Amino acid sequence: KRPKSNQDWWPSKLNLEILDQNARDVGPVEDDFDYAEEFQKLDLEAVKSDLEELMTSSQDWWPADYGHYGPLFIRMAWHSAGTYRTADGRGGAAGGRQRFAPINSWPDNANLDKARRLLLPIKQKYGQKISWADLMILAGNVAIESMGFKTFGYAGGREDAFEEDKAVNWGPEDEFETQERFDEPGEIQEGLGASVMGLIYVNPEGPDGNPDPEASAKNIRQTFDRMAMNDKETAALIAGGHTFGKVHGADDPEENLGPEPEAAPIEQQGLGWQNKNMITSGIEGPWTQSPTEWDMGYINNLLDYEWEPEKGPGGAWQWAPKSEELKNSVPDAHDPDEKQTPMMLTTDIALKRDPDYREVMETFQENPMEFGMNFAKAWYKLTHRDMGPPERFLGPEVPDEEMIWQDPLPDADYDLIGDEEIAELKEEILDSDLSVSQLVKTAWASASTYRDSDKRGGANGARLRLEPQKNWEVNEPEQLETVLGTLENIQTEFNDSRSDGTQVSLADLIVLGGNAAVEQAAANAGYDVEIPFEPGRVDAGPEHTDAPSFDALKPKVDGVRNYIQDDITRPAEEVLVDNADLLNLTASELTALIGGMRSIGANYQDTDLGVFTDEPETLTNDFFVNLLDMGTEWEPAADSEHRYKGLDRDTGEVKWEATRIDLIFGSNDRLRAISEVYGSADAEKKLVHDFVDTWSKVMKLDRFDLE
Amino acid sequence: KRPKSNQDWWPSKLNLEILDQNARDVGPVEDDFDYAEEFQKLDLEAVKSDLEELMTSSQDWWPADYGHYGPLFIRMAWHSAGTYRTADGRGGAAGGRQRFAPINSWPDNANLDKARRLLLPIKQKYGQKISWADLMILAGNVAIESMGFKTFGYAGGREDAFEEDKAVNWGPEDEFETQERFDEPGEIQEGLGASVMGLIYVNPEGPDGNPDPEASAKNIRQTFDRMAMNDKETAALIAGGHTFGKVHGADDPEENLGPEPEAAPIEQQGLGWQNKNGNSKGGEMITSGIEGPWTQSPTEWDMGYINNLLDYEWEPEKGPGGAWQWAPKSEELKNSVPDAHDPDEKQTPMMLTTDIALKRDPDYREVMETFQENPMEFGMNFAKAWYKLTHRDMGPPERFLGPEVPDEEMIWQDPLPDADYDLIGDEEIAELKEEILDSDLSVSQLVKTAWASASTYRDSDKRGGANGARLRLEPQKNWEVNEPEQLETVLGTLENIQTEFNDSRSDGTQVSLADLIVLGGNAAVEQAAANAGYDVEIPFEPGRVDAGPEHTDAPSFDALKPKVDGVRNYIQDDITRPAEEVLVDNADLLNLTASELTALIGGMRSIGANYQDTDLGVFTDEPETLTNDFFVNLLDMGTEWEPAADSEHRYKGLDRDTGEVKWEATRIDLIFGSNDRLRAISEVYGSADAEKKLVHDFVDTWSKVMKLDRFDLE
Ligand code: HEM
Ligand code: HEM
Ligand SMILES: [Cl-]
Ligand SMILES: [Cl-]
Ligand SMILES: [Cl-]
Ligand SMILES: [Cl-]
Ligand SMILES: [Cl-]
Ligand SMILES: [Cl-]
Ligand SMILES: [Cl-]
Ligand SMILES: [Cl-]
Ligand SMILES: [Cl-]
Ligand SMILES: [Cl-]
Ligand SMILES: [Cl-]
Ligand SMILES: [Cl-]
Ligand SMILES: [Cl-]
Ligand SMILES: [Cl-]
Ligand SMILES: [Cl-]
Ligand SMILES: [Cl-]
Repeated sequence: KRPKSNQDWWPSKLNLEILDQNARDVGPVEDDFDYAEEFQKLDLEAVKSDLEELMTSSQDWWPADYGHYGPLFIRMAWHSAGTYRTADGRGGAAGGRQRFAPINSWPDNANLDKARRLLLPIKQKYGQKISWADLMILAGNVAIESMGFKTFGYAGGREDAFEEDKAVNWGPEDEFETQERFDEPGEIQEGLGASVMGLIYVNPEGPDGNPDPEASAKNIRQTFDRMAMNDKETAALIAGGHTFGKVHGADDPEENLGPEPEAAPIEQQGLGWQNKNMITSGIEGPWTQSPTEWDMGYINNLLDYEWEPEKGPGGAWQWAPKSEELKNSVPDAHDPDEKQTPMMLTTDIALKRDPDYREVMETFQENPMEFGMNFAKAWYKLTHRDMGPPERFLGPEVPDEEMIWQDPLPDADYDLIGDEEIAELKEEILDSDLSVSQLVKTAWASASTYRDSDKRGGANGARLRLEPQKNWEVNEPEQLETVLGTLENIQTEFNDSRSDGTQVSLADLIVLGGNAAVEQAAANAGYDVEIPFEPGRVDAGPEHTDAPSFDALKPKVDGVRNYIQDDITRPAEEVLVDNADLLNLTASELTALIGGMRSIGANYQDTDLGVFTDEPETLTNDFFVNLLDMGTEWEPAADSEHRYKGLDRDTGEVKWEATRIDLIFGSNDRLRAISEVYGSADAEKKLVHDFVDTWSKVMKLDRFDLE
Repeated sequence: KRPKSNQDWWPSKLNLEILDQNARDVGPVEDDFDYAEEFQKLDLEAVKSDLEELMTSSQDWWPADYGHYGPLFIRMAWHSAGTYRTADGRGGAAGGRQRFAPINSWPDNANLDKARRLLLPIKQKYGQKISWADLMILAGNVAIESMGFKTFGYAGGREDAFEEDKAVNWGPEDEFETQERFDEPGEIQEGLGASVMGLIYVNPEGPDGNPDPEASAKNIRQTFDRMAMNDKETAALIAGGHTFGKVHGADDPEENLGPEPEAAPIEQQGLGWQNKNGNSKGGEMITSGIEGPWTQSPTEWDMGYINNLLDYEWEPEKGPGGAWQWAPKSEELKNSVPDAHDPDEKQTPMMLTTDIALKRDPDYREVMETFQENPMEFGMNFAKAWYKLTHRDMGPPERFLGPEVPDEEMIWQDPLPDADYDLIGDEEIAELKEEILDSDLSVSQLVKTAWASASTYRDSDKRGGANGARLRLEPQKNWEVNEPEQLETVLGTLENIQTEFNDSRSDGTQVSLADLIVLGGNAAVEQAAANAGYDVEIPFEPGRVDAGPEHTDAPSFDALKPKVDGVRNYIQDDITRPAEEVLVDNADLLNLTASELTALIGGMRSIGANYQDTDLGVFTDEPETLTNDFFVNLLDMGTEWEPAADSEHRYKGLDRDTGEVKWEATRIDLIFGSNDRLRAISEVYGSADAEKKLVHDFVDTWSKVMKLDRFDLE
């Protein structure tokens, strides 16, 4: 049958598999392959030309509605990007993961297996020059353009994944199309981007399957907010999207559709939902009179007529006009000698019955140009929000205008410091009254916000000094101000002492200071190490920063600083591993980082938690040696939720204090094996260098400008 | 809280994670680190000295029975190697995986967490010079040696793993210490080495917990047989092992022992089974739930076990741990053993149902009788069996390192003869390939034969491979999958070439059939690539030798016979699992990643090397021409697939429009267009710019498989 996994035997076993994913890139792509360079070779217009032809090239295994695949591709592209959550930046269209389980078999992605299959020929034709990820979004753009609407822009650069992202927790439910995440609409469990397991954002029929538009609006507003969209963007996206195509529900899905892709027979070759006798959502009908043309049909139909809920031919909730003025005003999608009546979903009526969405819809209807621009910009934002800063956007269709949601960075209008200035500045920093701990902590506070999921955060920009980061509890505002003030004076003095047009950013000084401190700690232990350093980081201002959007990067747990927000729901070590994944760390790198860090001591509020050493600020393997010493016995700290005491097994002496973050490295079976290596007699030099390599890696995660 | 795995949503989803494990090595060890070289720097004698010293250096957190940890360490080493299965060669001590879940938390490994912990100081002291895997076995040897019994030998070389082997299926049970693998004793589901989930071999109390000695012997015999041991070896091992130590069951473990390691509190730091009364209490120690020593002198090698077992009558009873155990019917042995911890107390010997089984079983009894009559014979058999037990998963002699490796090579090591001649050079290699290609052998024949030779290798216990050319010997020469008659013809032609090459040499150069089989396969592949317009040169290294029947334990190779073969699209009409699942299972033994397996099969189908020369999966109108036709045609939506009528494994590729039968295939071929991840790989190779990449990736995988057993070149 199949081996039983350890997680099956022990549900609470640390989920290290998410870090293992950072230890290797599955798939056949060569390590030295550069997608950006390959995409640069692509003739984008040629791909777009082929996509446009495909729009009206119906394939017999999935006949195009109205003879135009446009709407289907738009839904496909929207769903690809629609799984994004601002909480951890996971989900999204960047890896084209809609192609892998579980996403490929989610109920909401029914028949998109066919949409993706239609693009196979074009994918094969251009090969590595265009990823599935880039292609699916481009397909959506061409669909929109071919139907009479100009897009705001397009960027390539999304590298294809070859498996699912194991780190994404899609929710607590054990069944698709069920919800155990909200009791009241608009009160969805934190950290989730949808209101139902297996859906993109919300239930099209209404919350809990009840056709209550006002209530639906509350889940619509919250889920979209959790996907970085406000009221105008949300209304424009829904109305813009539903200006095209139709919903499919000729009959009930539960009884007429075969198994989803992952559960379908091998002969179906990746396809699923085989019709036993089109049925997709189970809801049936077009929103507008001309489903393949951009116009004001959706907004006018919604606002100018009265709608009432009913059960459609698929047994699902949908709305019909009270009058018969729109009766059979739409041509059937396939039967040339037949017609249909427009329909509205509960989620569409929501935009009309919610007072705030209604104001936006009224404004859009009165001025089509405003409706258009809002949709154009929101579609661009939707499909590029997980791609990171402007440097990563590739191709001839990238707009000249950089949007605030890209977390743009100013240009460094000055010459960068050379090897001589660098060494100079490093001594100047170590010459200041700043301690090794202050420098390391500050460099970490700056770089640690980066998350590889949507490429946001990092030391470039020195946003640590701006709102909201400068005031985050974890960053110890008052302590932080002291360090930045000192580094700022060093920057000022240096920039003034220059005459050759050279300047240094505060962003670089923070990282350089961190490097200098680590090299010092290593020196204190008898090791001579040179940490790679590359200048070029710039100082972003508040004008390059959407402050509220950065709250999403605020940590509840920080291993390096041994900070644990006394409010977390999951065990601290689980959040630690979750966070480590965003920094692209393997279990070994995480171990080396935390262990090495504890010998230096850079804890929040300067606690001694996990600092198992008699010589702080001295990079050694003391953390592991003392952690593994059986002469010490550990016990939970009295009246504490995360702290432990390390007592001498014999004399009873309280030798150390620690958190679960520290102790997991001596408890988890795999982490302990790594700890034993670093805690060995002739392994300190290795630990020092592995710590240095990981430190350097994190400091450079957001350096897309150097790629 | 944690993400739900795809396996949870779809229990039947292909387990590609076992191949992903081959795509990288977790842990902090550098890729260029060579353990063999590091182990050579080790002062083995120095380590053994510290081990012997540790034996009698009792730690208070886990007091040593009778003041000697020896017996505990023997059990530890025995259990480490005891998980081995001949079926797939998985399990065993080579990776020291007893340290990782699920094995580290099996009920049968209770308190071995304490045993391994005692070795930590020594492990840290020598660092990379000695692996946990080598150390645990060495600890067992030193324990035995320190207690009056010299060992047959010892070899280092076991590289530590940093995680469990995800490919090992330990059984159907969903609960430890429960069995759903056998109705009648001795009829255990094939493929499993134990009779109960979470146990090394069998239930110490007897089958299904019933104290039935005769029934127990049936499972003991079958489980040990599946671990490569016969009657004599089995009785020698059990009798030899139980000559030392005691069983612990001061009270019921079910209510007096804390959670196993994986479920234990973080402050336990890797340990588990916390005793309610305290692990410090030697007299309250609980492990199996069974209590008492086997002999009067638990820390001394002697005939105590065999004598107590045979010379007295034993009867069933419930011990203080609430488990079945046997006591002397008389009182001649009453309080004949000193208490393991109380200086002023005595204890009475006990026997397990499994021990009594050796006396009740007619055949086991005969062996035990002979052992009792010949103490020297008992020692001889136990010494060799202990050596075999602890080294059976290390592969051929070339891999055994250290000064304690016996000069004598054992048959179970699958020994190889030395090549008494100079190996062929660049010129000869070139001449031989042309000669082979000049013969009347086709590309398909050459490729098929080279695969039949190399594909038997399995990285689990490192048995098999093309070195030795055992393909030409029993039992492989007659394996159905190898098409005996067809094979004979190819080998005859290759042997004729070997003959003319060897006879034409004026120097001391000769070539082995083993090398010619691989050389011919390489030549055929290069030829197929050339037919496609690609000039490739496959890496080749001579040196393989031709092993004889004297170097081969024929019956033992039966375990390497495949039920499925992807390269040859062979599917035995008996398999229980879907063919693609066996395919992946087998790919893992060859250390392949999902991408390598895909390139291999896809590329292979353009060559066409199928069993019985069928056209299954051969999606190309130009066989023996290495291209990406397989992927291009498999992915073409113009083709629709369906199960073949009245067929157990065949499927038909029909023209969606005309209905014409374009191709025929098996699940081995179609899984690459069905599974979400494999399909992503197929799409890459099936693209207009990837044929060259496919060719080179195919070549790299072919070359990799051909060289898997070349330990002689390491
Ligand atoms: C409150 C959020 C929304 C809900 C609940 C929702 C839901 C639905 C449902 C149930 C269907 C029909 C699937 C089927 O039976 O074929 C559909 C289709 C469609 N959606 Fe939406 N949607 C939302 C937002 C969006 C957005 C943001 C866009 C893109 C800018 C878009 C685009 C489309 C298009 C073009 C179709 C037509 C597909 C076709 O003709 O095959 N939708 N939607
Ligand atoms: C049919 C197979 C066997 C069964 C069912 C079995 C069973 C058991 C049980 C239940 C225990 C006690 C665990 C405990 O409470 O502490 C134990 C221990 C022991 N076993 Fe066996 N065993 C088998 C074979 C073997 C072999 C093959 C060896 C090694 C050559 C070995 C050697 C030992 C030693 C040295 C001890 C004593 C550990 C100590 O003092 O702490 N056993 N066994
Ligand atoms: Cl299992
Ligand atoms: Cl792979
Ligand atoms: Cl590549
Ligand atoms: Cl994802
Ligand atoms: Cl909802
Ligand atoms: Cl619901
Ligand atoms: Cl209305
Ligand atoms: Cl940032
Ligand atoms: Cl600010
Ligand atoms: Cl702001
Ligand atoms: Cl963290
Ligand atoms: Cl790792
Ligand atoms: Cl999940
Ligand atoms: Cl190393
Ligand atoms: Cl294993
Ligand atoms: Cl196979």
